[PDB]
Amino acid sequence: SGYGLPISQEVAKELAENARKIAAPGKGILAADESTGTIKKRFDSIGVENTEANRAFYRDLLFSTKGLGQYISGAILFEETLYQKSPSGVPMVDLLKAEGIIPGIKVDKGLETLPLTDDEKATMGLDGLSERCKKYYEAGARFAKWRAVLSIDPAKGKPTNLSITEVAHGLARYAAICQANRLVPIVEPEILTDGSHDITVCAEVTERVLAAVFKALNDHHVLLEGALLKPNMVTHGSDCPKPASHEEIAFYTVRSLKRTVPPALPGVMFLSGGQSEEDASLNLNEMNKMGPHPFQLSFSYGRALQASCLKAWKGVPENKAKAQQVLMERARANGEAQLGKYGGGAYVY
Amino acid sequence: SGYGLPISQEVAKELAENARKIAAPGKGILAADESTGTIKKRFDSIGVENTEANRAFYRDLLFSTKGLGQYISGAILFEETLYQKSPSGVPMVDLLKAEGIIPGIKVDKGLETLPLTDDEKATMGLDGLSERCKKYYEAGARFAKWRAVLSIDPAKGKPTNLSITEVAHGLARYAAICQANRLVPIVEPEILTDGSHDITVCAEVTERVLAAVFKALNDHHVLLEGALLKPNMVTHGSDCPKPASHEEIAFYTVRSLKRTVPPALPGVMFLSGGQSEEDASLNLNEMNKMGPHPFQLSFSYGRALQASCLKAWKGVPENKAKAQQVLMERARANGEAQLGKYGGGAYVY
Amino acid sequence: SGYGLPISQEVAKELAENARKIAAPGKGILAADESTGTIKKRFDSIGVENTEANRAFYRDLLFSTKGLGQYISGAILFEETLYQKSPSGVPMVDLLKAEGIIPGIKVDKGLETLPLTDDEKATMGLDGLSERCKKYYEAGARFAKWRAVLSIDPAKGKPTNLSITEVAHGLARYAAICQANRLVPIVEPEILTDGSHDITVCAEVTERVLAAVFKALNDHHVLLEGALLKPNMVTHGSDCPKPASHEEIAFYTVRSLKRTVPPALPGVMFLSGGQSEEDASLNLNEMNKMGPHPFQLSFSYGRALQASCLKAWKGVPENKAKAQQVLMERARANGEAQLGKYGGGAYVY
Amino acid sequence: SGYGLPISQEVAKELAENARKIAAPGKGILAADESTGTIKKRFDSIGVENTEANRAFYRDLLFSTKGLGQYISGAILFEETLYQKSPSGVPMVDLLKAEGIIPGIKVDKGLETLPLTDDEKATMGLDGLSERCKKYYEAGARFAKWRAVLSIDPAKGKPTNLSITEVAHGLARYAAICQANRLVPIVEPEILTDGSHDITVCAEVTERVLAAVFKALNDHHVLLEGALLKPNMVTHGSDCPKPASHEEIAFYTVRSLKRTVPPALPGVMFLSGGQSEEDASLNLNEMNKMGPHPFQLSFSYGRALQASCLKAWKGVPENKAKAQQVLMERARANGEAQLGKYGGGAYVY
Repeated sequence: SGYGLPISQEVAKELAENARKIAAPGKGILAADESTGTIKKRFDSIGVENTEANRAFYRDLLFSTKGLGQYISGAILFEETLYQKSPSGVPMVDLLKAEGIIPGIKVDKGLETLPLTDDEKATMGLDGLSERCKKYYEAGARFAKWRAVLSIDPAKGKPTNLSITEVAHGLARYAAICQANRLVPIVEPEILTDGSHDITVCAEVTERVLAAVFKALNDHHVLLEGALLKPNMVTHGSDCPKPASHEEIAFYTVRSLKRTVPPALPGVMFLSGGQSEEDASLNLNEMNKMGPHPFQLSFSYGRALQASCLKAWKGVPENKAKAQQVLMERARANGEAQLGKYGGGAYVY
Repeated sequence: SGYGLPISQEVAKELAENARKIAAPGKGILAADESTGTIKKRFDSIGVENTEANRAFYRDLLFSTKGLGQYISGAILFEETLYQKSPSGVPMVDLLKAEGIIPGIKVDKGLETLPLTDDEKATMGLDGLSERCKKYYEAGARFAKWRAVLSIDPAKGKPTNLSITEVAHGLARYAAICQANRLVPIVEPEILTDGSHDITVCAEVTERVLAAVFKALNDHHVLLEGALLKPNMVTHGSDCPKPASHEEIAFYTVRSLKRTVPPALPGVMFLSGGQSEEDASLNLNEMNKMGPHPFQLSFSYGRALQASCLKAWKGVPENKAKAQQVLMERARANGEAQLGKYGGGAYVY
Repeated sequence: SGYGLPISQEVAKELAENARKIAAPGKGILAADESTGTIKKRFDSIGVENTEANRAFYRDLLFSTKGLGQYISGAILFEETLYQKSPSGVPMVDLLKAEGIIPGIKVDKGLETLPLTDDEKATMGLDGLSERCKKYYEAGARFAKWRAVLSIDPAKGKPTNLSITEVAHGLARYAAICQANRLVPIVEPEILTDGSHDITVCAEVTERVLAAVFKALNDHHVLLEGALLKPNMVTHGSDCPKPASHEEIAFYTVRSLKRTVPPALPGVMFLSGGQSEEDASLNLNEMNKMGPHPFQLSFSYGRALQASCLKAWKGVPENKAKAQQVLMERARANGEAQLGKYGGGAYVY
Repeated sequence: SGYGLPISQEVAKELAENARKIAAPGKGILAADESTGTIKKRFDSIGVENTEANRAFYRDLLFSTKGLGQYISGAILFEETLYQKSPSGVPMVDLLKAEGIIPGIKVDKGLETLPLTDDEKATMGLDGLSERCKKYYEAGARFAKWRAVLSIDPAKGKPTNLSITEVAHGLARYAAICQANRLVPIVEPEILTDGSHDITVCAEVTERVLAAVFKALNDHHVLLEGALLKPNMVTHGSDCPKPASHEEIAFYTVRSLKRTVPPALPGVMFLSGGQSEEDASLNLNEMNKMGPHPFQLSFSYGRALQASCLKAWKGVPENKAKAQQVLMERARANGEAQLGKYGGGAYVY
């Protein structure tokens, strides 16, 4: 013998069914799982102090947007928010349920430097993860998220073998623990845009990473039918003075995925990773003009769904409606991009 | 740096174009590349002595079948045949060209036991391979084939890690050498049916092997767009008294491929591996009733295309026509199976 | 680039110096790091309820044994004990320091089943490990311990690839984190004796595991000069009716280590793993009759140093002296075994 | 199950016994296995045309040196020479036997670029290797040699993962095939000195390579007791204007070996790799001043044993005696260096 025991068919069915619901046509994920420190930065942008009350107000503003569920299949939550009530006393999860949005929960405990690397990062959080997953399921979560980070630096040989090995190991362990507890795992191996590297460099690294990730997922007996991928798009580095064309980004991104991602995976939900709201919509749209694809190409956007929303809000309560309006504009934009039907707003081997 | 140099776009284009031609809808591969010893066994079945003249007569009988190219996109040849003339003096390759059938060449040098394994096999042939590929291209070949073999034996822990590692390493090296010489590599990791194991055991092993193979292909910078896979179907062991249903075989085979094979690969061309001619047609057909698929599911059949052909021939020259007729019946059967339109002849996680 | 940054020479020096102190000739480790649940079992053997007071009494009994430091270079502590005072109010660490015994700290958070394995175990504890190490160093600890566990079961293919991969990954991460915080890591990949397998089976598995472990240590930039190995001895399974001869155990154990352990490692400190006190002494002694060795072969014994000590104590305070006497008898026995000079008490390829 | 079958104890004994004979104290290997093209270069240095007669004359000059066997335990031969007779009609092997020098045979078929690498090399020769080994054993050979080559180029990320993986795979396959045929395999993963890299860079790469090599040897069931390592010394790059001190080279070389080479290996026989004759002697000597070591540190020198010999010969027959004299001077020099008793001639973590 020596292979993986059979997964529970009942569990597997649930996972696969929820994965497909999350990767529904014309829909994608709202990533609102900013940790206390990450949300601080977001609020700093608009001059708002990071109070529990303000966070509760803002997350309520997002999830109580009437009709949001037309374009948003799931919303990733930070632990605080999962157990939080809106200023009016409605549980955040109940707001989600009312729009038919599936709650998801971020479950990693952040980044820690790998000893004797040049500030390359391991993702922590496996300790107690299985128990946390059980509690989170009971609280209403049906999918999870775990963020690993890799840097490109040709001069420094980044990402190093150790980085890739660690990222893949952590993601596989996390994914398998999640599925054991009936949670669909979002696998997020984010290759940062930092640097002045070319898009073809990003393509090469993305391919190497994903090849490593999916081998590890297989090694750890992860059910691809009941999982999702949240990868970077393939782009120039953020220091490159010329943002690649949307066609170019679409071509290399799709290429990189098709070269590495087995098609049993139901959905690829891109992180926006610093892209403007409009680039993130156009790039996705351009990919889905190239369909049909073996898996759903959609979105799991944080900044690219909230940037204008935050700036419309400004911390002013009376700006709630206008803020919710702009969130809808962008949710609709990206839902349409999923179908390759977004008009726009305000082979290489 | 440290990544693979860019492939020649001109070479890549050729490979990708020829791979897609081979995996054309409604068409598949005739595997007529039996070595001298393997063809002996085939001829023994029908009481024919293995002479060069008889081999030339038989291969001519196959390739000169009028209208064969309607269902056969490519034909795998043994070296002898590639440089051989029909009894009438027509080069074998010219017969192929006349039907628009792409010539392919088997390039491995057979099997050798891995030291200190229980008769597990390495595939030999890398030495001189690159030079052979150049000559073969010039002779008209545009794709190649390399057969690796794995056994299932739960009691003996077969296939062992060493077996899988060796198979994958050899296949990747061979594939990359082929593409460097403008030949599309057929990657054949055959898991033998030997034993009384269940279909679910075959599924598990097939998944492990293919995961290992495609990781290795990626490591060796193989262009999936310009390659083909020739895997076993997922079936019960040959000693199991109950042949699995065609639906069951179709389901687990497709599942195993979708769980491991990135969709940039243009085609999966199944070996028939001992299956009757009709099972091989029905099983393929059942898979393509489940389409559309991310890659072409087709055939690269040896025995399942020739079994009745040989028995109709019997070594009798005057039986040439009848023999060619039956080959057409089966070529048509499998071409139709490719499209899921074969009528028949005479979710589990 | 892409390799590991240079370790701090000052840190490295400290680690290497302390590793050599721990693996001092004629000395070894007292493993007194039983968790709350493990010590319960030990106390159950002698009918003593697991109170904090009784644990403090017992650990004091051990560490306050006059002259213990002659044979004991280091003592592994559970967190509780590291921050604990004897019944008389003397800090446990001060008892150790008074005998010149180096304090060590167990830092793993125990075992958790790997999903979809047959109850194979991952070791948890990386989360927060680096911070814990800093605190532990400040409390006086200079080395750490992390226990991974593997099972042999030929019928079930245990240990599986996933088990070995996980064990090695966890050990390497833990080791590197430890060294970053100036703590010598004891690497403990314990292959359980459970089962009726032969000693030659144990030898094969031990070799495979250690090969995997030391490759991983190298991958993670662990300094072998500043680390220690705590492996199982190579023995028959615990269900085998015939305990192997001490010569046999010595031969295969040494063989397995020399086949896999690079000699920059200063010390191999065996776990006793269920062996009687006398077998553990005789087996070690027999190994060091075969010296000189490329590394120190010594002991890190829990049960094999305390078994008679506990039974002499019986929870009776007045039995303290007698209990301390027997601990000395065994500490001396194993110190002498380290030098191959123990008299006894009451080539295969 | 799933592990390696037991090696033949009779075969293993022979291999281990011959490995120890080759790595005898005060002795080392004469590497006279230059291929036709490599010997051309050597002869070009002294203005001698590469005729079969001249090659036979020169190899006779080497092996017929009276008393050579005092310092030379084995001599590596090219196939031609193994089946060659001296100008006087004495078989080359009989000259060796007369001095009690063990014949060895180079068995690789040279280097071939790995596709899509920057001219990184695979070693070819596995095809037919097992059969060649049988013939070579019968001809008198008792050990074999296989040369793999790696380059250091930080800017190009050399050696790449593919290079290391290939080198290790080829060496392991070759080693296991050799032992199956009763031949001790010399494992030669030569890291070229090309470049201006530092000695610490060489140390890091050497460690990575050897870690990979010995993991692969273990995976392929190679008997370390019956094998030898032929590694580069750890030195500055050949373009560095400052040759490292002999102490420095000795320290880092020993360090790199002790960090990666399990001590069951009987001998490390260094290649001279472009070093002057005197540096090669002094560097080895300096290492053996640091003894005792867990394995024999000795030599397998080609150029560093023949450089002056060739220049003394000049192709002039009458210079045979003088040429043989200088070969003895150097054989004695390196034999003494093996024991750390060579006078000279004309901790960092």
